[PDB]
Amino acid sequence: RHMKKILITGALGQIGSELTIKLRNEYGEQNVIASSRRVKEGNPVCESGIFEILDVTDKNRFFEIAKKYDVDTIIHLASLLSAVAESKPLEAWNLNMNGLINGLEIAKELDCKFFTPSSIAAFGENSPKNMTPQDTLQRPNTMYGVTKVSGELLCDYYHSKFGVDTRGVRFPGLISYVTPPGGGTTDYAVDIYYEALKNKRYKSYIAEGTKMDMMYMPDALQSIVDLIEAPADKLIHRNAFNITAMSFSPEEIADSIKKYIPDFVIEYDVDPVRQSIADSWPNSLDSSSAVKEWNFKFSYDLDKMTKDMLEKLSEKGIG
Amino acid sequence: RHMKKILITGALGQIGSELTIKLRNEYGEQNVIASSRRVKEGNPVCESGIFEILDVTDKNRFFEIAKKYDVDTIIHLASLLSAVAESKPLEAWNLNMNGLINGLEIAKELDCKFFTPSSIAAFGENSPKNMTPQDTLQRPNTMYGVTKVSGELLCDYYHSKFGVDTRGVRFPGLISYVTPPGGGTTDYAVDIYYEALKNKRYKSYIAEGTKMDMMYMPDALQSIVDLIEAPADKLIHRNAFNITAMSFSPEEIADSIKKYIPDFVIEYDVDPVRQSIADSWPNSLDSSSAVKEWNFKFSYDLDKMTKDMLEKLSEKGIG
Repeated sequence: RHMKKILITGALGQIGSELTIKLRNEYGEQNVIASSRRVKEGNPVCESGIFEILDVTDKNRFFEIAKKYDVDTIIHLASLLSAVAESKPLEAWNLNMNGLINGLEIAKELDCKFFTPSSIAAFGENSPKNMTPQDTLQRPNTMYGVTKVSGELLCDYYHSKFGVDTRGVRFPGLISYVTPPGGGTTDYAVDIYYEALKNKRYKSYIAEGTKMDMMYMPDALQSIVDLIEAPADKLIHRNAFNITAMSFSPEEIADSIKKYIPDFVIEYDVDPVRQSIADSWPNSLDSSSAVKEWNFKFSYDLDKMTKDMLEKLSEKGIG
Repeated sequence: RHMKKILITGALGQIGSELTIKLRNEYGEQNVIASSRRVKEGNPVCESGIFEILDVTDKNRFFEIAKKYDVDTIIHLASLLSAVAESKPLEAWNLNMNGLINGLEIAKELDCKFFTPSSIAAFGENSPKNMTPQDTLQRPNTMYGVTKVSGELLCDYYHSKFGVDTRGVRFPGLISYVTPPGGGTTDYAVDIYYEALKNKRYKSYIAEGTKMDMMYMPDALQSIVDLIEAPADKLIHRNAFNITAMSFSPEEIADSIKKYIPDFVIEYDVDPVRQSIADSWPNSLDSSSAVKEWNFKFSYDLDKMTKDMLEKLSEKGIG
């Protein structure tokens, strides 16, 4: 029921960067195998513990690395996300789907726990926009979204048909202090804290009053563990559970920011392509199934986050 | 609006066999190219006009044949279906998904019309059981179903994002005098007419009051043409349309047969495997977006079909 030996694919992405460190501290530097397509100069991960080059689209090599460390858990983060997927759609289909089916076939063969993250991106324009149910209409118009729905279906098939322990969460916008603003769809809520301690002024690429689910990275990382290790028998859903901690418009963060940096200002430009995608997406999701089935918890509201972000961005040296 | 030159993948399928023979008569033996992985001598398709051997998963050969006959319409029937798909789910994923992305990328390059059939098997337990809407939940437990939902999403992405003319329908169970029965889930509704004319006992593998959507082959084929040629501007949905002619249960065909062969009798010894898949499917769909958007219609009720089937199977001579 608990993880001993863990393989993370996509370990140098936003989530992997901070997850591999957490699980190292909690499960042992020698029991967490971080893996990626390519090294990144001075990522913390790469210079501290066990690390293995892995292209998840090679079943053979993926299987080699599972067997080499006798893993009981695979946290399959490898994928192309929103921005990159739209530009490179066939590359996103190949990585996101051949990577996944490879991992599932490995987990089928080895009796692994298999965690795949999904996204708000797995919801369409007609998906209900307010307390979006767990089970509902999933017709997204992005290639990333299509891969996440295709994957939810496939991960549930490996459980229903072969008994593989597959599970996952639909992450909203994540906010972290370790990973720098990457001009992605939801990254407005990270860059705002940078431009607050750096100038006293932020230029939003996202229209005022536009509401979105968000979660602070520590909340999200705990989701992954709480769910991987949850008792099997109370799981009605598996791939994947809505989770959320907050919804907010750019103007609501500002008000949380200014409660600690009173001179703070919010201008509004409007990238119409990212607004488009934010408008695709629900305003708020219903975590109930998550709460009922494995006791999804969380610690940071918009205030608690805002305080901790401005501490952790000063310690790192921005002001 | 009109099909000039037509490539048909999977042309020796159930749909394939009778569709090529129909589009030959209608559009000319020299404007329809039948294609399949493997030949059969038995097939009427193979001794009547143009036939290319084609493995749809080879993008290069698929492109070669498309270009060779300057084709404006591709009808992508190539796929593994519900039963075979459960035996070898990986072959099914490769053929149904790499086949289809290949055809979509071709259609993107050659500005073609891309018609791809879905089915009822694209619907779950969660899926409303009576008058299932066009836009509902799609969480199938079959590999075939996972392929048909991944498929619809992909086909719509190719239209929303690159303006490819992608369109399809969700086929109920289909009945035919041409393509022999046995194997598939809904085939009881063909085999029965064979045993009705041999002796006058059918033993069914489906339990006494299980409603299922069904359709007589000619309604189905006419559906494909009507939808391919329909005008684009009143299409709100594309991939793929709910369509149906009739819901019914062993009970009700039996009694329809007795109007013509009164002596008839139905024993019952159910297959768990298949019965499940039926119970996992809607009892009746809602055709009402088809009708509004491209004037869908059928013309065989349960009785009109039972007449036609019984003539046609005794012409081929059976008793």
